[PDB]
Amino acid sequence: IPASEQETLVRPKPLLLKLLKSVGAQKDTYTMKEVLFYLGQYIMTKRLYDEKQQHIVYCSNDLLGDLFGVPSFSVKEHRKIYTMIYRNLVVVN
Ligand SMILES: COc1ncc(-c2nc3c(n2C(C)C)[C@H](c2ccc(Cl)cc2)N(c2cc(Cl)cn(C)c2=O)C3=O)c(OC)n1
Ligand SMILES: [Cl-]
Repeated sequence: IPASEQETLVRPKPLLLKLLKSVGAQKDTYTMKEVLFYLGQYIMTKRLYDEKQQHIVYCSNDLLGDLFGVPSFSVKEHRKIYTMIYRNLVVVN
């Protein structure tokens, strides 16, 4: 994964935008750096990870699960995370 990935400018689809609005200000275009941070903040604040197994996010009982299409995932699975995120946005140039 290149460092340039974080510079990608994106327009969230409605479900992603809904989630983002619960953790950050509503603007039209976000960087991937922004999207990752806000989704990360969402996971941390809502305690969707378990303190006894801190790499795994459980989202079966959360909007995030609908966003990503999985009951759980590992925060270490970066390629997978980017794919899950990408399906919820449009890239802009
Ligand atoms: C409890 O302590 C504890 N500490 C730390 C983490 C944690 N590790 C990581 C993350 N976090 C949180 C901000 C969620 C964060 C992340 C952000 C958004 C999502 Cl959708 C999923 C994970 N991420 C990254 C993934 C990618 Cl693809 C790129 N980049 C740049 C990352 O940084 C990680 O590698 C964590 O996760 C539960 N829990
Ligand atoms: Cl929810």
